[PDB]
Order: sequence, then C-alpha cells, then structure tokens
Amino acid sequence: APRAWTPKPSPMTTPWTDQVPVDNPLPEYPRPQLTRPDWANLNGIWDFAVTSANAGQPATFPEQIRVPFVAESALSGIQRKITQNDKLWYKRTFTVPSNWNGRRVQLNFGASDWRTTVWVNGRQAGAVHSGGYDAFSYDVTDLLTAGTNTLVVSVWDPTETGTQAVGKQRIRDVAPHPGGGILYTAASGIWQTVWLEPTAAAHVTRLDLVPDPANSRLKVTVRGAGISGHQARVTVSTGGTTVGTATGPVGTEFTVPVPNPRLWTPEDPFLYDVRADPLSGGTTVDSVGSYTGMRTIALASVGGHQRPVLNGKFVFQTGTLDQGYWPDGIYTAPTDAALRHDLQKHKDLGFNMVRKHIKVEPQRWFYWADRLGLLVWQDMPNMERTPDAAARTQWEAEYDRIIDQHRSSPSLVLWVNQNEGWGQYDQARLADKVKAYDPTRLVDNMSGVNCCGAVDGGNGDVVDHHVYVGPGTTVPSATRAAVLGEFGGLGFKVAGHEWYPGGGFSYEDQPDLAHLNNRFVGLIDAIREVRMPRGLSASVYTEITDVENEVNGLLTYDRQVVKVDEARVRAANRALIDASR
Ligand SMILES: OC[C@@H](O)[C@@H]1NC[C@H](O)[C@H]1O
Ligand SMILES: [Mg+2]
Repeated sequence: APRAWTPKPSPMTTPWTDQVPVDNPLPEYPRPQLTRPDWANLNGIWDFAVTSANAGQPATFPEQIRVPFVAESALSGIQRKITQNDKLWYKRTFTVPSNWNGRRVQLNFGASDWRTTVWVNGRQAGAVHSGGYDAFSYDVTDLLTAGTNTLVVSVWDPTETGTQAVGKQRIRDVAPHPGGGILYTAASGIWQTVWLEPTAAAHVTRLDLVPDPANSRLKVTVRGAGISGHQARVTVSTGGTTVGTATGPVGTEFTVPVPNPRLWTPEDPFLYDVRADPLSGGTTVDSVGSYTGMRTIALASVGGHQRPVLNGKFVFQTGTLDQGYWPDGIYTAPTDAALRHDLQKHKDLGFNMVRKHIKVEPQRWFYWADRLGLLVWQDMPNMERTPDAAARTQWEAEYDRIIDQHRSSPSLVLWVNQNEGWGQYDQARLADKVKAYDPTRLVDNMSGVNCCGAVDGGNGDVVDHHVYVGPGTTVPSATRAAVLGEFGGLGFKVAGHEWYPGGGFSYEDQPDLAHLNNRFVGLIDAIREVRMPRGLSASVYTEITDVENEVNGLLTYDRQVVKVDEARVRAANRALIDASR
C-alpha cells in the first residue's frame, strides 16, 4: 500500500484552498463547448511515485497524489521540486459504467506537462504526447476489461532545461523565498481534468464555429473520427426556439442561418446553443452540444487610424495581464469558482479584455470568458532560448494544436505569437502562418517590439509596445493598430497577504493604497484623454494578481484582498470604453 494521501499546508490560503474535494476535485464538465451527457471524471487520489527520468514503471508506488494538481503544489498533497532528472508516475484503478456497453471509450487529458506516456492494463494506449498546454486523448476501448482497470501515466518535464514551451515555469524550491524575479514555481505533471467518455465509433471530435453575423449566418465545420463520409445536421437555437438549421458535409465549411442575430459583446455576451449531429441518411450517429457567440474581430480604418473593430465598430480593449498562477495550486485553480473569480474581477473592475500570459488555461477558462464577456488575447507560451530545428517543429506543432482547440471561442479574438523576444525566431513568417491558419482572429507577431531586443516581423495586425510605467506614445501604422501589450506594474505589499514577507518588487512601489489608486486611475485617464484619440486601441495592465514576489496585482496572490477601490477603477475603465465608442 502507498503512504496515504496527506494534505500539505499551502504557502498562502485562497478562499478555496479548503474547498477542494479529496476524491473528486474539479468535478465540472471539462469541455463545455463540445458536450455529451455521459462521462466519468478520473480526478482524485492516485497512487504516485517519482523515479529517475529514464526509469520504467516502478514495482511499488510509495505515495499518493491529488490529480489534477502538479507535484510542486500544496493541493497535490506532494509539494516537491521536480527536476529534469526526475519522472512522475501516476496509477489508479477505474471501472467503466456498464451503460457504456457497445460504445468506444475515449480517455481524455486536458493537459499534462510535458511528455506523457499512458498504459491501460499494462498496454500502451497510443503515441507519447509532448506538450504541456494542449489537450490529447486515446481511444482505449480495446484495452479495457469489464472488471477493475488500471491506468498508469508517466510524465517527464525538464522545465527550462528543455527546448519546449515553458512560459514562466522554472525549477524552483517550492517553499516561498525571495529573489526569483518574474519567473515562478514550475508545474510538472497532470494539471487538468482526466476523464473518460463513451462515443459511437463514428463520432465528432471538433467543431469550428465561425460567426458571420454580417451575413446572418454561422459558418460551421464538423470534424471527427470516421465521419468524413457523412452529412451533419447543425442547429442553432436559444431556449426552446430553433433559430436555424442546415445539413451539410462533414469536414467542409457550410453555413447555418442565424437571422436577426443578437451579437456577442463584452456588455452583452449573448450565446446561442448549437447542436451537431453526424447523420447516415436520417439516422443520427452521434450528437454533441455546443454554443457560439455571434461576433467578428478585424482591422479597419476608423477616423483616420487602423483600429481593431468588434462587430464592425471600434471599441477600446482595456485589459489586464493575467498569468494564471495560484499559490495553492500553482498552474491549477483550486475550484471552478476560483478559476472564474479572476475573470469576474476583471468585469467588476470594468475591464473588457484579458491577456492570458504565456500560459494556455483549460477549456473551462475559455468558457468563462465566453460567458462573462471578456475579449481574450492568448499568448503562445515561449521557449526559454532560441530553438533548434526539432524544437521549432515541436513548438509549432503545439501551437497548431492550441489554435485548433480554440476555433469556436467567442471571447478569443487575438493571438500573441511571441513575447519580448523570448526564444524568438521567424517573427514575420509565424505571423503570416498563424493568420492564415485562423484569419478570423487578430495576430500579434511580437509583444513589446519597442524593447528587450525583441525583433518586429513588421506584419500581423498590431504594433505592440510594453511601456512601464506608461502609457507611452505608441501610434498605429497604415497597416497595423497600436496596442500597449503591457504597462503599469504598480506595486504594493499587503501585510498578511505576501507570498514571501518583504520579498515584493514591482515597476513602481506605492507607499499606500491611496497612492496606488490615484496612480492607477491616472494611467487609464491618460489613455482615455490622450493616447486613445491619437490611435491607441488597447492596453494590458500588469497585472490582475500578485504572483509570488511580483506584487503588482490589483488583487493579492491569495485572492483575499482587492487592493483598489472597485467603483473608481470601474468608472475609469467604463469612461475609456464609452469614450472610444
Ligand atoms: O511578470 C509579468 C510582467 O511584469 C513581465 N513584464 C515583462 C514580461 O513580458 C512580463 O512577464
Ligand atoms: Mg512544467
């Protein structure tokens, strides 16, 4: 028997640290934009081991871990530093619901950092998966028994010693300490829900729902496994009202009417239900639920300046930098309420945008931005240094998968390919590649071309400066809108709510909360009165929460304290948005 699972005191307590279930944490459906009623959540207490990197499966698993929290986190019950010379081993038993008899069974991982190998009942389930930010799945039907099944997963993660996408993760001793700067605790292992679902053999794996409200229609591509010879019926509805339906070919775009569309905006994030049914004749072979928000994003020349236009109209995108870090969970928010809290706070403070910083969150995060009405800018997580040929192939493969996994999100409107030159290469080529791969989103070739040795490819849709404290003097070009991809960074150490007392740093330390509030609102007023009329179209305020010793959140790292006067910040942001309109 392994050492029984043991909770670990968290470095800071969030409102939800003590709210995490033991046996079924993160219970919510993990893929809310492609749904079926039948599923089973495999989160909870697994047996666990740490071996050397090249070890095979251990004969004994001596410990237990709480999936899906990384080994570095307190919530995992392990809370240990994991190096490139280590490998994580997970094992649990599971039963298949008997009502799934006669269906295929898919085993789904939302994410696992970095290189994951999976065995079901001793048999490798499929190819090793490399990449810490993209979901992956195996068809495990043929490997199952009617009895107790065993699932074993190995996960190797070299963090920054590897050539792979890592973002802010660095190999760090886990106990709070000073002097880590803007890089934080690493995240190794399974960090998003693991689950099972039954499917017909021929089944939908992906929906690409592309709003075309100007043409009162939804562009749909139904994709999947074994269905390429079929038609598909796609229906758009709201409540009990059918809005439109069409039958078209699987794997090729076709349109479904959406007459008199109600548009998705941050102010009114209206969502329509969507159902997709691959058909043989009139026989439904599979059926998935989904949704869409009817919105477009593009560039246009407005009042003499290139501007990003939402549904054909310019609105200023006033956002925060959001790094997705948790003191208790590291990469994984302790509960769904915790995950969405950070986005709710954006809304409370009058922001209409979020830049998710060199991290891709789970699908439920995109669902929350979709529902709450925030524009999303998505960074591709960077590599730690210049890639060699294999590293480039791998990074591009990851990015392709991340793009393909988010095509239907209304919130997502912009891709940030690279950040401040980190691991930079092929700046112009990657901008064109991403735009061609997802032309209904904006593309940012490089964030912070004004600084840091970052090379501007010269293309993509935006010229993106990082200016601290800011807001600087970025102006659009004839071809590109001007954005402030980072600014602000105002620090304040809140006693009782410091990850490491006295450890905090920022781009400008404030002596008290009155100073922080005045200085913050002065930045937003500057943008409203001077920079936006001169061509600035978006700004990203660093940052939504403190992270480790970077104490420039609007919120403390534990989410316990809102440092700013919410009514004042909301009023400044709303004034900016209103003025832009
Ligand atoms: O750590 C957050 C922010 O202050 C950092 N500014 C420079 C980098 O682009 C960002 O990571
Ligand atoms: Mg990692």
